[PDB]
Amino acid sequence: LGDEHLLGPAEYISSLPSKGVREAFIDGLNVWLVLPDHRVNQLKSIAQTLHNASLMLDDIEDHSPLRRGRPSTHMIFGTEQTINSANFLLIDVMEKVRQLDDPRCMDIYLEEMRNLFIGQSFDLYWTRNGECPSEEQYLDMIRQKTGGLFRLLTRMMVQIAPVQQKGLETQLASLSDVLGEFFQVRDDYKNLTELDECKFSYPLIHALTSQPKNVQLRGILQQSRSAGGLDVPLKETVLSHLRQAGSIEYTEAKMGELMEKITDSVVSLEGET
Amino acid sequence: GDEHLLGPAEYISSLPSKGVREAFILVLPDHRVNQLKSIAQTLHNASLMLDDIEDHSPLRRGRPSTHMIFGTEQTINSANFLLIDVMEKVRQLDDPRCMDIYLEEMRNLFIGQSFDLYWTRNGECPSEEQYLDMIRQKTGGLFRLLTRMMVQIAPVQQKGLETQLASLSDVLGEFFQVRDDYKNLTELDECKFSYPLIHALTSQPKNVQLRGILQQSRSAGGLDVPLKETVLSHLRQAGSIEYTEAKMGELMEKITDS
Amino acid sequence: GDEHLLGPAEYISSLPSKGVREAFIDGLNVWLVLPDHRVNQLKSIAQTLHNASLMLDDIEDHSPLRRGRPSTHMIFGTEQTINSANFLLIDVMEKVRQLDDPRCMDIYLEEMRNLFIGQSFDLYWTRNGECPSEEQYLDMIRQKTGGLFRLLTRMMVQIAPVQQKGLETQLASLSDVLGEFFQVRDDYKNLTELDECKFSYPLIHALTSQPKNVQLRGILQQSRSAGGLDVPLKETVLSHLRQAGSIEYTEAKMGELMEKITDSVVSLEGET
Amino acid sequence: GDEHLLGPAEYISSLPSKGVREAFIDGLNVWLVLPDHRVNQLKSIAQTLHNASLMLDDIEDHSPLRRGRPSTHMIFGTEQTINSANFLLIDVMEKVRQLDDPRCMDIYLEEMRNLFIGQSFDLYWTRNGECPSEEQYLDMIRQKTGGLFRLLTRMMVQIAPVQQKGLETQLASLSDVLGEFFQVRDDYKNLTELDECKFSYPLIHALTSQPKNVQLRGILQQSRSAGGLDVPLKETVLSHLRQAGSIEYTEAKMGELMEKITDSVVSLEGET
Amino acid sequence: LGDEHLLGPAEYISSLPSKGVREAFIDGLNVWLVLPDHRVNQLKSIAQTLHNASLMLDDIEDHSPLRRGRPSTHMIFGTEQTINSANFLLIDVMEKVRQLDDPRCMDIYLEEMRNLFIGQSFDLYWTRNGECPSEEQYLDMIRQKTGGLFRLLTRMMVQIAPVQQKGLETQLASLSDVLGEFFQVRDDYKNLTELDECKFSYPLIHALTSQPKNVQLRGILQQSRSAGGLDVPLKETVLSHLRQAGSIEYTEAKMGELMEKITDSVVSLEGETGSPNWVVRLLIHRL
Amino acid sequence: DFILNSTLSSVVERSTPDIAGFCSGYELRRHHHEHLANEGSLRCRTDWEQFIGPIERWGSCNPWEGHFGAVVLPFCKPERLAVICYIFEYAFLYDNVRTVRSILGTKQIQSKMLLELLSIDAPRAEVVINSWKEMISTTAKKDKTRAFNNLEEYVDYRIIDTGAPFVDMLMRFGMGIMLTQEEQKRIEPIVKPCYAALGLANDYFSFDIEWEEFQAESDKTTMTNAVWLFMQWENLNAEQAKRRVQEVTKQYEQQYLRNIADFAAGEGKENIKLQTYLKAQGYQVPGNVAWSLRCPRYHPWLCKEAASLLHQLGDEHLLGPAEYISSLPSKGVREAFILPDHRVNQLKSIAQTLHNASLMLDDIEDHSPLRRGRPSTHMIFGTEQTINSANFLLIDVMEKVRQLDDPRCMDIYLEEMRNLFIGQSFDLYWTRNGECPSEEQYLDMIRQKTGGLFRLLTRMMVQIAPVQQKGLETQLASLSDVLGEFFQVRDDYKNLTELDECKFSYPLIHALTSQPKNVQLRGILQQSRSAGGLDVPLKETVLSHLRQAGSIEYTEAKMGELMEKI
Repeated sequence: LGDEHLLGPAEYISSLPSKGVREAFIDGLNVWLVLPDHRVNQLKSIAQTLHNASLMLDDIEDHSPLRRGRPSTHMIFGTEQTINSANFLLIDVMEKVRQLDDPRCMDIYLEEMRNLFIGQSFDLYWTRNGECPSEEQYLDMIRQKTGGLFRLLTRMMVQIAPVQQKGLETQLASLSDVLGEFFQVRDDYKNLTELDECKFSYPLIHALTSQPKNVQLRGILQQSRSAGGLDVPLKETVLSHLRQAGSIEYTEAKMGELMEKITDSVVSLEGET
Repeated sequence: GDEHLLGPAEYISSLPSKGVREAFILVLPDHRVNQLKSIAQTLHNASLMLDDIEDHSPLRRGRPSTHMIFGTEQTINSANFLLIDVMEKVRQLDDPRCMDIYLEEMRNLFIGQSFDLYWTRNGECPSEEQYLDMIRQKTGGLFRLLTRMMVQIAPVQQKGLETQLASLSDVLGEFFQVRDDYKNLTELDECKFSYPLIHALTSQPKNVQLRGILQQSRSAGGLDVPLKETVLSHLRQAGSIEYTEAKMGELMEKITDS
Repeated sequence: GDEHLLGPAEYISSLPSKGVREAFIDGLNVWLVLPDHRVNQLKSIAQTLHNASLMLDDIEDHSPLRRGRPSTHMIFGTEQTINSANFLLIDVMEKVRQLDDPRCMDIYLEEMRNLFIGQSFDLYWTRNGECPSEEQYLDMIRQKTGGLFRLLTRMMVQIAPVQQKGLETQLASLSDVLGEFFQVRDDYKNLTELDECKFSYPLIHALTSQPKNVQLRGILQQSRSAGGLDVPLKETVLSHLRQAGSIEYTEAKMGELMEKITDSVVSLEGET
Repeated sequence: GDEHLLGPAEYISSLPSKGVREAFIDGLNVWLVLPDHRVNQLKSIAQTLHNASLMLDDIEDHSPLRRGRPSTHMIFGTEQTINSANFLLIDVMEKVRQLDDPRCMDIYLEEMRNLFIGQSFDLYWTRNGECPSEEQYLDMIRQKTGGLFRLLTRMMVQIAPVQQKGLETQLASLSDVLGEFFQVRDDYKNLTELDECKFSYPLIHALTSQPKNVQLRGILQQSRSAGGLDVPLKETVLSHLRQAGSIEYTEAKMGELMEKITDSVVSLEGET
Repeated sequence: LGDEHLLGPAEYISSLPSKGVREAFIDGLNVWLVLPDHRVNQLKSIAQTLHNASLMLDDIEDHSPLRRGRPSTHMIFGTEQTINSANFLLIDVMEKVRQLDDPRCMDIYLEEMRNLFIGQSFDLYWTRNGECPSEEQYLDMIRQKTGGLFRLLTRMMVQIAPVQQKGLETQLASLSDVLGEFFQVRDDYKNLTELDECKFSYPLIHALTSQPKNVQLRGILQQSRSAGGLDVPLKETVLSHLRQAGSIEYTEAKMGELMEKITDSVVSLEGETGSPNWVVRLLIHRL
Repeated sequence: DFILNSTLSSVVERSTPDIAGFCSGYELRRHHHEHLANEGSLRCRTDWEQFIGPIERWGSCNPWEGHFGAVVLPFCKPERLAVICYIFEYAFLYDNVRTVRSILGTKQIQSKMLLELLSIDAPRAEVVINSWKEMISTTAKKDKTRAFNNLEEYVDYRIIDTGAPFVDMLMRFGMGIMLTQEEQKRIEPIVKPCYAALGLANDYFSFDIEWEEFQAESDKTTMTNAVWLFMQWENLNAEQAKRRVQEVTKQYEQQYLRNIADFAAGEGKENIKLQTYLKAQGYQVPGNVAWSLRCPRYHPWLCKEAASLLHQLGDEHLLGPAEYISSLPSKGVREAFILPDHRVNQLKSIAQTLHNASLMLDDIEDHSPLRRGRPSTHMIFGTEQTINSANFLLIDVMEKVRQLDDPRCMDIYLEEMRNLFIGQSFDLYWTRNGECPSEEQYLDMIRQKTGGLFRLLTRMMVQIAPVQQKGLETQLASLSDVLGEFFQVRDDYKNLTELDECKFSYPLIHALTSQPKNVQLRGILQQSRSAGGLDVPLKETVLSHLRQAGSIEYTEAKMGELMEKI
């Protein structure tokens, strides 16, 4: 009888350093959508809890000993305990969407969570069975796996917005989608420029698509799967193979286009309001 | 694209089962009964999918487990979505009070499971009271959930019988857990404590053989046959196979009382 | 001393055999009528090549047993077995030159090139977990498994006393069909009567007809992850094969290959 | 397609090398005065043999790195690397057969026999943990790493335009002495400035001069069993070797070998 | 078939750097007891043999690959040969005790080695089963394990010493026990401030007792137990958890109390015997 | 932090530069508080009297001029001077010099001085300690018997021997400086000439007392002053011999000043740390000659006048594996091998406990999870606790042996256990390091590892039993050896007809030796060694090879011959 073993993984990950992208996003959306401070704090708590649950889960499914320079939650509590505590945070958040005083807030939650789970399922399937997805297939997974939280927060925040502003929905959903795509392409580029778990990325797909006969890359990508992780000399070989096909420049062009889209969307949004 | 999310859920819902939860399920219309049976089935499937991973069980009902056909990560993802889908099913019941019942009962279930996992991993033997309180929530949580949800969608009249039925559900869950403890040795390997084992380790505070065998079981992944017979002999000598049947008889008497 | 080099080469010879290649050599000798010592030399070449192939294959599949008895790499280690298999090629080079024919060496070279190409494709498909198509699979097993029969028959036509030369393409076709038949036979036997992630003819149809069977694809990946499958999972695979018409599609291939073999044999009775 | 068969070969060719074989051929050329085209053919043969030898040695030594770059079997797997080495041996056939000499093949076969014998003895000594005698070790290095030099030497003298009557025994002796010196040099360089428990001249001298050094044998058995030596145990082995005086014995052997190298070179220069 | 493969592990551990604490202890007690140099050398040799056997046995049951910065015995001679050598070392010591020319020296040996094994048994039991002992139980265990050699040597010297000095049994035994406690608490402090095998310690017992709800520390200890070793990030977390509860200063308080007791015992013995030792006062200065 | 404070020193007003014909280029600075030097001096004499014995020769104390510390060290901190003058007195009274009392008192004064140094400044004291080791080591063990031939080689020895590094290293303590090894290896030859001056300076005024030495007593025939060396090359009378020494001392002395001047012109411009050192050392040369001109220690006869001015829990984890192995079913044959009834029962208990400990240890070095169909001891209690209990079982057997009252029962037990451990060590070496023993070597090992217990019991019972039988010792010992051999061969035979840890058996040795070229058997044995054990077909292959070698009949011939001897 107690909660000392349930809210231990939840509290450990909540005491770690963080960036605050998910909360600055709410703060930035609060400009066009005037909201009471209580509702903004509630949404911030919901976003933080969901992000913590996601971080807890995608560490066991990535065999990552460390997290922001400190050991992972499952490495201090256990895999089963971490899973049990992460499955409970979904129920806990379910009690907070009910405190937003709107029946429609649950439909948005139950739809966007389904979308996030579909995206993560596709990611997990491509990770387990080493099938390289196409560029279009990859870009729709991360529009749900990563941009799911942004859309979820946006749609519960134009709903509690005082009357008037409900038509300004599609543009913010597109903005959230572009943000989710950009925050994953940027992470892939950062991870490569500055693998071990054999996770496909936007630069790594172009190399495997443009060069159908690259037998070295397709073998170094399988040694990682078999052994469990690449050593530094093989990582340098992967980077050298990617620097030949021009995948990095392709990633930079994609990031530039994404940023142009973000600027255009923001400009239009201030143009209306 | 929903083939890699609903897969494990379909696979585990196709294996042969007992249907005790469905057997358990007040003048209710048939449609509501089917809805509650679907909720119970999906919750049981999610519980089994999760429990198989935390016990490294390669087989279930003789057939292969879900995490040996799809992996552990996909099974975990499917279990979380199964919780979401049970949540969706509860919404269609058209009763605002099923909300709090479902959330509180799930919270109790998760607390019980967390306590069980902590006891299993850290090798700390709980007392009889702590063990009998864990299984009243981990195993009796589903029956309590179904009973409380069934009472609310029943036409008036049956409103003062919630307490009696909840007590009955708790005793029934306790009986099922103690029964599955009994019919696991007289018919551990996954470092799981039980009522006979707790009795043996409490009545014998200086028995080093049993504790050493348990420690060997911990850092080996399980016991082989001869050590299992040694454990059985120790329990039979300490009189824990017989102390268990007294609990089984007493629990049945309370069931008759309630 | 030739004691650690010839060692693994004699253990694989001492083991009981099937003698299919020797019977095949005896089979094409009625048509080509060769002297006895040349036939013995050719049978020795076939035995050496088959033994080398078996020694190499047993290592590349982690097979602790062969014909009930232990494999060569469990009595002499992996490195010595590789060395002996490497030297058996050297020995076959000396054996071929005694046949007194410049063209025999070229034939031997081209056939071994084809065999190595086929084996390389098999290894690539096995390691990377990539499912070949039916056409690609039939092309691979035609070169890897029909390579020895093709080599033997092409050397037999050259060695055989002058005159008969037009019956070369017919015999090569017969050898290729027979090799494909043998491989499909072994595949069907293994499935009906995959622990090292080997793609089979029944399995390719199963994965091609159903582009959405996630259970079979997950069991195949579990095989790779654990380096083998346990018995209930093999039963699950067999059940999945017996529900997509993959065992009944193999028998049709078997019958067509038998009809082709019979037609090829018949056509060789009117050209005598 | 040959994209999976020639992969490891081209990968190991891409890696940087030294060019000892090419320089040795160029050095013999001034005495033999071969035409350019035959010289390039011999360099191709030597390079292919060396690449195949390194490809096999990396597998049979569990070496994850080569020249600070990933090994071939870490990019293509063990089985594909073995198959590529086999095809590399099969490929050198056609380059010897394009040298336009029937006698050039018997030499190839015989020196390959000697090379495989030497490698088999090395593998036997490594696997079973048996310490060979000084003469036994010196003979095995004379055939193993003195095999390519001797093979190239005999082929060059056979191709060489006329003369070359007495220049067969002297050149062969130069070849074995050079191979022996190279093996001793590599042992010394690796030792002073193993992981796979490989025997060497300093180590054999230490185990022979001290019939009762239990610590050295225990550390060697720990290396054999565990799988490798950490830095402190390597330092302990080095301290034992310096105490026993094996390093100076090895250096004296190097000086003695270089004396005969210089004598052979001055003698050959004088005769012509 | 003569020698070797038996004394080899015993000789390798003898050819190793050592501070020589027990030898200095014997030389400092000899001023109070006054023994011939021959018997002092015999006792010193007995001490080295017993200490070396203890080190050879304890390096096996810690999975320790190195000792003093050099490879251990079981990484050079194997576990079984090291066990055989350590077992023979007890029979070898029992030949030296018989050469001390006293029937009463065997009883002391056979009754002190029993206490040593009793303490080591509890140490091993706590280590294997991951059960935290109490502070009383941990201080009693180290008074029979690390204070066993000192007490054995002390009771042996006061039996061969020329008559008169027999009444000081109690004081020289209390000194041995407090010294044995101090040498283990100091080592325990040094390891933390300056748990790969998941061994309990005074700071760790204090942390696990004072905070009965710190689920993080117990989780990391169980992780160390399961994985057979803590990485550096986890050891930093353990060290941080031991500073949030004040275990480090509790260890200093215990050390100060122990040193006060040692100083008081030495001063009492000095007023009971005569001129100052100057030899126990110096090895006290080098803590 | 390197200021040469002159306020704690007091220069002596000279008139003639020659200090009695020496040091015609230096002054002399006297220390101010020259009563800690006296205080420290007599404090050392008091402790030497109390612990070691009586003093006859004077140390370092001049009433008229002053203590050696004052004259030679002018630049020491006032509170670190008493300690220094204690080490200075210790050196003199010890180098020239019941048994237990003195040897125990010399380890007592040495630790008082050590404590004083290590309780004033720890890091500067450690460098003093190592310097003392060099001076002591270079005296006793460095071939005193060997003589000298020339001046240069004698000068090199009479540097580290006499004072110089010691006195210099003590000065830094009074100053507070420290030196890095790299720069220590730099000033090595710039201070070398200075040491020469101090050493030869002593020689001038130590020659008179040096008369009553080897040339006063023929028992010693060697000598070590430069004056006596000048007796060997030029053989001049002491007057002119010393006159040679007067000016050469200047050469070694004046040269040291020459590099001092040379140093300043060059790097000397910015060397604030080191130029302080050089100035201080230059005072030690005038200080030595000044003190060693009137000192009582070098002119004894002034005794009285010199002195006069001065005054005016429980066993539940230990006996846990020991009772489990004593509860498994047994087929005990050692009990049958075994007088008064109680003595017999004591012997049975000893044999049982020894066999139980042997089994406990053997099951660990075989990695066998099973024993007699029941789980092994280390699978219920672990390896560590089983090893700990099998180590105290020997002590328990020991207490049993003494109760079997006989002084001779101890020696038999110890020697028998020594033989048992030797046999087991050979077994373990052969098992691990893949080495095939010979037949004789194997047969000798099984005679000690397996026949050891029978020999132990027999030799105890021939001692305990009432007189009567006399010659029944060799017969029974031989019978026990044959019995142990027979039991081992039986166990080897039964393990095959009705390996997994690479254990050499009697048939296997014959198989490997009779056929020196069989590679299959050796390869399978190496596979067992590497992988960990043998699978079933591999075991059938090994048994087949043994049958073709005919090594099973060779084993049965040994059983019949052994049984015949019994």
